[PDB]
Amino acid sequence: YRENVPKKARKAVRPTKLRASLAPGTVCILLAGRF
RNA sequence: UGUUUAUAGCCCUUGUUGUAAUACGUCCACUGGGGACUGAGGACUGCGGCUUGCCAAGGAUGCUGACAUAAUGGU
Repeated sequence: YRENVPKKARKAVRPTKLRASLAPGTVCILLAGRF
């Protein structure tokens, strides 16, 4: 009807900062899921 | 029992190593994580930052899932 246009959001996507101990080539236990 | 570093050492003062360290107090417009609750508003204006644009700068978005033959919300 009136078509309220949403306001401009100032949320930009930035790369996730993974844990320092999760380097590739690490042996990691799986906590959830089927495995 | 009595004495004065000797076959243990201790206390006091000064020098030195010294601009010693540390604790405590205070400050950082220094910094790295963990947790919880909230997302009001609804074109654009504004104040700013980085450089027409971009931005954490006048209030949340994005990416996915699963599930509807149930979960949620009730009564």
